[PDB]
Amino acid sequence: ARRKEFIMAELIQTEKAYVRDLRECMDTYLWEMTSGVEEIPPGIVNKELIIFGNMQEIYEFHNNIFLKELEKYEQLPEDVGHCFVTWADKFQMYVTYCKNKPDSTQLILEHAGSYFDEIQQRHGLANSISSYLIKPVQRITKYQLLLKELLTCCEEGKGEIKDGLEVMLSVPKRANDAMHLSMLEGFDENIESQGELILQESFQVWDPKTLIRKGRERHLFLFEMSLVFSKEVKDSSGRSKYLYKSKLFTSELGVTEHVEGDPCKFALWVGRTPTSDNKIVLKASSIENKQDWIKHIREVIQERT
Repeated sequence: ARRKEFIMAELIQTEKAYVRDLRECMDTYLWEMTSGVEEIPPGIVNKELIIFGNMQEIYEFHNNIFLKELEKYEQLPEDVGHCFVTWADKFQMYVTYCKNKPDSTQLILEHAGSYFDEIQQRHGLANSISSYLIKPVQRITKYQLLLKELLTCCEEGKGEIKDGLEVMLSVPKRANDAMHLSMLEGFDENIESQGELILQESFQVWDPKTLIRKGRERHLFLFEMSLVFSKEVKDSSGRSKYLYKSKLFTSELGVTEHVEGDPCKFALWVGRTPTSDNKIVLKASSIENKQDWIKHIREVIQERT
């Protein structure tokens, strides 16, 4: 219980430091951009929303809700996992922040010049803007680290510690999934209408529709309402994009786990009956990847039927 106390105390102390840091970042760098009288390099003029992402939304969540929620567990460390599960929906704002991070970094690197560095020097600030902008990303990692530490000294399956850790691990994962989704080209359909993106991954796929039947690489996006097939292609400089190919409705999906001759293969079909004209065979990169997809596909099929 001594190690648990050190962890809980650090969780709360660093939460206070985090809230203070976001506040200072907005009161200095952000304020200067929105109310300052300094020359803003045209490349970043009034583009604060891109530079700072939704930092204000994140600050309000921790300052109005999360620190207070964590403090309720100041003397109940083994049960703090519940906080993360309970407020999981709020943590979706971190997916938004992390998704935007690459753009912010680039807008600064190519159009900011020494604008922020000069603000730092003139105001005698300890933290550079880059040091502040990475804090929300680092905060999710810190939560993962603290929850993992609690797992080493808590009863298996209690206090939602593992469930809370999973919420924290899913955040960077969903941000990465969204980055790949942003590479999909040619899907002329509302993305929001597909429901939430659950998984995205590359597979070797055998299609009954191609002129020549063979395993071809395809990058799949499993949404709550549909499974989208796309093909990764690269341009001259090696930049990848995914060309939209087709889409199956999850409510109509059927899955076959075992395919003779390759433990990494599984099959999908649509409608009541599988036929040589509708059966798709997929080869995953590993048995673990195959099992994860089978699990999630079975889940969307169950939800939609």
